[PDB]
Amino acid sequence: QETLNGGITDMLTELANFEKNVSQAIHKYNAYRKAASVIAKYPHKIKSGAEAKKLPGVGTKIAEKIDEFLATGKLRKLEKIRQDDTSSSINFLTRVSGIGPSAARKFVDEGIKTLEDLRKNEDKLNHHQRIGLKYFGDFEKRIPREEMLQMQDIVLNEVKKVDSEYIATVCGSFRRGAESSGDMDVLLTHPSFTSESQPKLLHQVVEQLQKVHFITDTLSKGETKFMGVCQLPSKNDEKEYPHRRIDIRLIPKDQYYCGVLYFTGSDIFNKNMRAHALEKGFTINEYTIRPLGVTGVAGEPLPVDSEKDIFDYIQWKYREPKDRSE
DNA sequence: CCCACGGCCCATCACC
DNA sequence: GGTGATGGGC
DNA sequence: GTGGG
Ligand SMILES: Nc1ncnc2c1ncn2[C@H]1C[C@H](O)[C@@H](COP(=O)(O)NP(=O)(O)OP(=O)(O)O)O1
Ligand SMILES: [Mg+2]
Ligand code: NA
Ligand code: NA
Repeated sequence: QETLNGGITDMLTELANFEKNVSQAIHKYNAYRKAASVIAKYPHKIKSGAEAKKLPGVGTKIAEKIDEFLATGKLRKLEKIRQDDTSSSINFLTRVSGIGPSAARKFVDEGIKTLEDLRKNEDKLNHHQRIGLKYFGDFEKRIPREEMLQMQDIVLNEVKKVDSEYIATVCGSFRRGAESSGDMDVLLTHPSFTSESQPKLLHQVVEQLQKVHFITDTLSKGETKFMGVCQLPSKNDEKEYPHRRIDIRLIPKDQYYCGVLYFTGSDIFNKNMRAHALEKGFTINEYTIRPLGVTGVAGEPLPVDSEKDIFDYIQWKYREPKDRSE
């Protein structure tokens, strides 16, 4: 229930963002986010810092902040950083795709604090940053599953049309049956591309998707990883659909399913499955599953033809994508 | 007291 | 021109 | 900031 401890998880999430974007302290960012997660999943309305401290990832200092929040309805440090022009400006600008904590600080140092200021100083943005600025509003919109369905239809049709031997899967929140998504994650393979192996295989797919005006902009494109922008087509009368983020990854056929597993199931689910695989003497990464020897020495990758094979290896009961939140 | 904390591709920067 | 470091994303 | 060596 959101109404349960939302004040607290809103407080921690805001603190997480200031640590990441202003303080450049990624492990404090993660610490606040962990604390917010476990608190959000906690079945009761917290009454004290001490009650919260029992939970793993809640320490003395978050416990102290919860006491102040519950006693006053506020956190002084947060009220202050909220009113601070430089800090609130830095935090805001990192919302632009391609502006991280370092670019944000440099921009605010030379008086560039707003979107308007960025529009007026485009010569000082790289390519990625210009696209992020151009689509600022569209990038913070979520993608209803209906639209994701329409998007999958276009990606699977165009892929098959370039070469019928391509395998494409839409992974991420979408493949877990989420009713909305932040972006589209596409994994691509082809029988000609294995571990013991052309860079045109990715290029060709991106090109076809640009030819039918589904992909509108490129943030980054290599031999194996594409990041860009797409848009569903509209019906003249009907209003333009928002621009959406799409990632396409080319993966060797023999690492494909390790990829599908990784880029599909929740990060939490990936961490838990990884943790359990260690218990059973296997190291799993995004690429491969390897058996650990007696001394912890990683053996050669095991053959994987399906997701289920990975589950089998670590003697786990196969979990459909929809049941991979944790 | 001290260290770890998911890790890798791609763009661009610093430097040679 | 090139390599390696850094920032950024996810 | 939290956990744990
Ligand atoms: N450090 C990491 N970087 C990227 N992916 C990671 C990861 N750790 C775990 N993963 C896994 C878990 C992720 O599922 C997957 C990539 O998906 P996203 O697009 O990053 N997020 P999702 O699609 O779940 O949700 P939505 O976009 O709707 O917010 O990679
Ligand atoms: Mg996603
Ligand atoms: Na604790
Ligand atoms: Na950003």
